Amino acid sequence: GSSGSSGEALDAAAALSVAECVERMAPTLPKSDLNEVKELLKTNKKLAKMIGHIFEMNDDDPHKEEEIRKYSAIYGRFDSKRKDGKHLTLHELTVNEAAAQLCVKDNALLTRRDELFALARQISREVTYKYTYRTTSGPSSG
Repeated sequence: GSSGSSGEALDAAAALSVAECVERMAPTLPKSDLNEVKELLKTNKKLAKMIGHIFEMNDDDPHKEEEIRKYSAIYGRFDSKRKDGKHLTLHELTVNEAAAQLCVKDNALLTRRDELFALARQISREVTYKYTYRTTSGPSSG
């Protein structure tokens, strides 16, 4: 059952744009009713077993990020098999973390695929828009 995971996806500079953008939208973004979704879990089963334990769990738990980061997948996968590798190229790599970071602050987003699918794409295109710094306090000779 598995052995060695992959390396790195995004860059150190690219990841910053995702964490800085997700943290800037959080404040303006509204919160989700945790008490409401709670009762929904006891009523359902697939949702309770899928990402229900995460709702009941705490916030300051290393296991939480491990459960969300793993579940937070729209393009990439969570298992390397065969000699294949056609899933992530560059854009999808950003959409993964772009949404994984949102699921953290918004545990409810885990259920909303359409919403999270539109949010991740927002940051995914933003990072691709710009790249590296051109000038700084004027010209740049070198």
